[PDB]
Amino acid sequence: FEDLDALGSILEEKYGLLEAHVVFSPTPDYAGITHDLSRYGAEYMHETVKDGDIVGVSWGTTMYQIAQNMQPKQVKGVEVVQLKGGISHSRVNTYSAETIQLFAEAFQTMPRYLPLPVVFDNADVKRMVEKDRHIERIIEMGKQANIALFTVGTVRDEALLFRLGYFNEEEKALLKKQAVGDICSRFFDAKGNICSSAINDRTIGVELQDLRLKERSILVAGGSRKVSSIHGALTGKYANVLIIDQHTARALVN
Amino acid sequence: FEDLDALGSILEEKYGLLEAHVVFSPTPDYAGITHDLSRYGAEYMHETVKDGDIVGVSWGTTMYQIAQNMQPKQVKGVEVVQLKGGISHSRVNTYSAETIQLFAEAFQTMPRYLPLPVVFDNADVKRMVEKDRHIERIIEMGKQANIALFTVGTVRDEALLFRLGYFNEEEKALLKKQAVGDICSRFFDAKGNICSSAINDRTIGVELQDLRLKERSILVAGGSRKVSSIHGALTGKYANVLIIDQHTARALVN
Ligand SMILES: *CC[C@H](O)[C@H](O)COP(=O)(O)O
Ligand SMILES: *CC[C@H](O)[C@H](O)COP(=O)(O)O
Ligand SMILES: [Co+2]
Ligand SMILES: [Co+2]
Ligand SMILES: [Mg+2]
Ligand SMILES: [Mg+2]
Ligand code: NI
Ligand code: NI
Ligand code: NI
Ligand code: NI
Ligand code: NI
Ligand code: NI
Repeated sequence: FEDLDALGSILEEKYGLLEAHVVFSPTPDYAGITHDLSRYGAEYMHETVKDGDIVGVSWGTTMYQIAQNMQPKQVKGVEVVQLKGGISHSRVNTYSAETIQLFAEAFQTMPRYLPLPVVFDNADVKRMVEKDRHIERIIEMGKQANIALFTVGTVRDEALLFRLGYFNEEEKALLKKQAVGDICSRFFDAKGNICSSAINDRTIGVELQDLRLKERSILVAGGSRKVSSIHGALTGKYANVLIIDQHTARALVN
Repeated sequence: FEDLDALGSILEEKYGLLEAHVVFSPTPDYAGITHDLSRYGAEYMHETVKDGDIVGVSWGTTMYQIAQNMQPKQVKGVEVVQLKGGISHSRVNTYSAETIQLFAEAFQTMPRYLPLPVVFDNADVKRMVEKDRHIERIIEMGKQANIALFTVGTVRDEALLFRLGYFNEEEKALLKKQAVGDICSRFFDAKGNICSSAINDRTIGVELQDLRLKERSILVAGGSRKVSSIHGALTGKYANVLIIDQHTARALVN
C-alpha cells in the first residue's frame, strides 16, 4: 500500500510539478493502468475546463480512451484544437479526428482540426506547408491554448509513430537507440533534450518548449513500458500536471 | 415524352461517347434529378465493376449520394482509390472519406485515401508535396484505374469548391467569369480547355487528359445548373460514359 498523497507530493517536489495525481490501479498491467488513468483524465478535464478556455489535445490510444470517457459540460466560448496532425500514410489510423470530435462535443464546440501528417519527408516541404494561413492559424491557436492534454509515447517496435509511414528503417533504428519517447510526436532523450534536430525540423505541431508556458500542460501516462519516457518528459519540464498510477509513480521515485 | 433511347444515341453520336444513359426523372428540379441519377449510377457501378478492377472515385454531393445507394458485390481483387484529395481548410466537409469508404465496402476492399487538399496555395508546395512516395503511389493508382467515376461541378456562388478555403475572392471571381465547371476540381471552359494553368498547377489529383485514356470514364450529372458544365466536359472528351436525365439531355441536344 502506497500513500498516494505521499507519492504525489514526492513527485511534485522531485520534478517541480504544479500537480501530481497518483491514481490507484490495482494491477501493474498496461491495459489496466491505462484504463484507470484515462478515466481519471476525463474527470480531471471535466472539472478543469471553464468558459473561454482554449484546449489543445494530442492523439493516440491513451487520448482516444480519455475522449471516450468524456462527459458533457455546460461551458461557453471554449475552443478545442488539435496540437499535431494525425494523418497516416499507412493503413494504420490514429483516430485523431474521432478523439478531438469527442472532446469538442463534451465542451459544446466544434473541433479545430490540423489536417496534416505530423512528420513530413523533409524540412523544405514542412516549411512550405506550414506557411498556409489556415495551418498558421491552427498552430497559433495551439500556442494560445492555456490547457494542453497529452501522453508520452515509447520507442517500442509497435509504437504507433513507427506504423504511420513517417520514418524509414534507419530512422526508426536511430530513435529506438537514442530516444526514450515522444510528446506530440517530438522525440526526446532521457534528459528531455530533442534527439534529432533534423527530424524535429520535419515536424508540424506544438513545440515542446511551448508546453512549458501553459497554465496547464497535462501528461497522462503510466505502465512499466513508459517509466523511462515519463522520466524524460518530466526532466524536460514539459508538463506541470501529471496523472499517473501508483506502480509507475513508485518506479519513478525509486 | 422523350424516346430515351433516341436521346441517348443522339448524345452518343454528337459527343462520340461509348455510352449515354438517359435516365427518366419526372420533374426538372435539381434534387429530383440528382436523386434519380445517383440511383442509376449506383446500379451501373454494381453491374460494371469486376474482379481485378481499379476504380477511381471523385467526391461531392452527387458522389456521396451514389455511395449511399451502393449495394455490395462479391468481387475479388478490386482496388478503390480516391482521384483527388478532399481535405477542407474551412468548416465545410466534403465527405470524401465517407464516400470512398462506402464504395470500397461495396467492392469488398479498403479505401486507398489521398490525404490532401486538392488545391494548394502555390505550385512550389504542390510540387514538394506530390513527391512523397505515398502520394505518388496513390496518384499512379489513379492513372492505372480502368474505371473513373465523377460528376462535373458548377461555378455558382455556393459551389462546394468555393467553400473549402482554397481560393481567394479574386480567383473565385475569375473562375465564375471564365470557367463553366470542374471535373475532379480542375476547371475548364465551354470548349473543355483548362481555364488557368496557374490554378491547375496548384492541384493534385487525376489530370483531365488522363481520364481520356480509361476503359470507363463515367460522368454522372444533370440539372439546368449543370447544362453548360456538362457541355464543356463532353466537348473536352473527358468522359466516355454519360449518365444524365432527359431534361438535361434535351437541353444539350437542342
Ligand atoms: C501523438 C503520439 C503520442 O504521443 C504517442 O506516441 C502514442 O500515444 P499512446 O501511447 O497513447 O498510443
Ligand atoms: C470534386 C468536386 C466536384 O467535381 C464538384 O465540384 C462538386 O460535386 P457536386 O456537384 O456533386 O456537389
Ligand atoms: Co531492411
Ligand atoms: Co471583398
Ligand atoms: Mg481498473
Ligand atoms: Mg425520382
Ligand atoms: Ni459537472
Ligand atoms: Ni533522473
Ligand atoms: Ni506494483
Ligand atoms: Ni449483383
Ligand atoms: Ni457546342
Ligand atoms: Ni423538361
